[PDB]
Amino acid sequence: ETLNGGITDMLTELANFEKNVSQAIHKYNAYRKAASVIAKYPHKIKSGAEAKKLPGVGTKIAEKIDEFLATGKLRKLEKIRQDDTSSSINFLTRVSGIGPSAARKFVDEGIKTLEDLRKNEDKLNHHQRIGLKYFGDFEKRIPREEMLQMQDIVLNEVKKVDSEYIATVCGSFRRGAESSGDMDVLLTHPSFTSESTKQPKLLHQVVEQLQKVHFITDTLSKGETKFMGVCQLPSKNDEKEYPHRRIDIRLIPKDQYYCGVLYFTGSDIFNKNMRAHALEKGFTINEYTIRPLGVTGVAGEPLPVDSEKDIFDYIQWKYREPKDRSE
DNA sequence: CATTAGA
DNA sequence: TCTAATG
Ligand SMILES: [K+]
Ligand SMILES: [K+]
Repeated sequence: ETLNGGITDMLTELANFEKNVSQAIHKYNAYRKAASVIAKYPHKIKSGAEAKKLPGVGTKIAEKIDEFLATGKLRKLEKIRQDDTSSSINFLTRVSGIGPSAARKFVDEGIKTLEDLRKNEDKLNHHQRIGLKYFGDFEKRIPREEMLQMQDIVLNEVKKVDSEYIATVCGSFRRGAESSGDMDVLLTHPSFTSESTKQPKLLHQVVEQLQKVHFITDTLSKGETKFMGVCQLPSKNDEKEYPHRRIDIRLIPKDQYYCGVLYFTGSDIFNKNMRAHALEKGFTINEYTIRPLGVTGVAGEPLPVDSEKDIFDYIQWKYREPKDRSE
């Protein structure tokens, strides 16, 4: 957590680069498990040699741990950090719609900058266009205060189109967070569960709603079960407009709500841990359901859930308010 | 780890 | 159809 930090961050630094600037899936993967093992290790790595005794720890990496250890740096690390191309890549990637494939592709064409990107909007797709459009606004955080104004308007048309709708704004928001990155609305309907063969419109109706009202301003992708867009709070009585915010809405069989709800509400660790526990408590938790375990090894048969509670009850735990779902 | 675009 | 990008 801190004793082996240098090495770990250096390494990830190492790996992240291979994956991205290079196509080195493997080396990248390599650096990963190592950085992973070196982290669990309970002692201070004093030499590569020492490290090397590990799993995943090759001669390659160990050599690296020595240099870092010996001198407070690393060249390869120092070289990469300097490398314009590589830098170039890392940058373009912040543009929503741009993954590493495009990054490189773009680079080679010689598009390395924001401006570069502009001059050639042509070369970009709608997703990337929009990402280009709101590059600033998108990198900007969501102050809860806003989160609240946003959630409000949201539950509102939801309710308007149909009363029977159940929406929830999951994530760090749901969990308290002074600010979030984007809004994650989970959606469902009684009229849609596991079997009841869809109702695409179900998703559709609402999108159109929020649109109709100018809440939703763009569409990144719209599918029959998962919308991904851009939104904005009605710029007041002037002098102050709101930044363009990313939003995601997703359909869900009423029968799989709370788990999913449970789930996306995290936190990452609360989840895992809650999940670890269901195992002992003779269960299995996963994004959609909760099944009891059968001694033979495994088992099936999804237990019925009407709320965050049943799943809690089930594993005979303490209902944790989202606020404290922290870990 | 599954849904969407796009080509 | 595949492959990329999101989450
Ligand atoms: K080894
Ligand atoms: K990106």
